[PDB]
Amino acid sequence: LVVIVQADWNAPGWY
Repeated sequence: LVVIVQADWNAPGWY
């Protein structure tokens, strides 16, 4: 949901 670290559910980052 953030932008750093791989990519979360909706955003291009976990952190």
